[PDB]
Amino acid sequence: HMCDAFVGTWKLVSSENFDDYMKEVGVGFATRKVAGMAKPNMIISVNGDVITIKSESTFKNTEISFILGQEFDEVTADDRKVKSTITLDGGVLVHVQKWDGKSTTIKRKREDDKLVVECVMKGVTSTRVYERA
Ligand SMILES: O=C1c2ccc(O)cc2O[C@@H]1C1CCCCC1
Repeated sequence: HMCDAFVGTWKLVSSENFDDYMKEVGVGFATRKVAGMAKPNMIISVNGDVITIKSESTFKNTEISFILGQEFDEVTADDRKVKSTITLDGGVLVHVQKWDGKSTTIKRKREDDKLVVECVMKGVTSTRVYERA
C-alpha cells in the first residue's frame, strides 16, 4: 500500500513558473513553448515494488518504472539523458535527476484532492497542480 494515495489518473489544472524552471534546466526555446503549452495527464500505478509513472500529452508520451531508492537511467521528454532516483520522504515522492554535473528535483505530494508537483532547479521553483481525471 505503498503510494496508494498517488495511484490513479491525474490531469494538469494549473502551472506557475514552469517556463522559468525549464530555462534554468537548459531547455531550448521551441521545446519550452510546446512543452509549456502541454496539458499532461499523469498516470501512476503500482505492481508489487514497481511504481510506474506515465505522462501523456500532445507534446510527448513518456513512461518510467522504478523501485524506490534504486537508481535508473531516464530519457526525459526534453531529451536529457539523466540518472534518476525516486524515494518516499515523509509521504512525498522525491525524484532527483542528475546529468552533466547538474541536478533537479521533482516532488509529488498529495494535498487535499490534488496532486501537487514542485520542480526545483537551483533557486527556481515551479508549482503544478493536478486533479483526478
Ligand atoms: O519531469 C518533469 C515533470 C513532470 C510533471 C510536471 O508537471 C512537470 C515536469 O517537469 C519535468 C520535465 C518535463 C518535460 C520538460 C522539462 C521538465
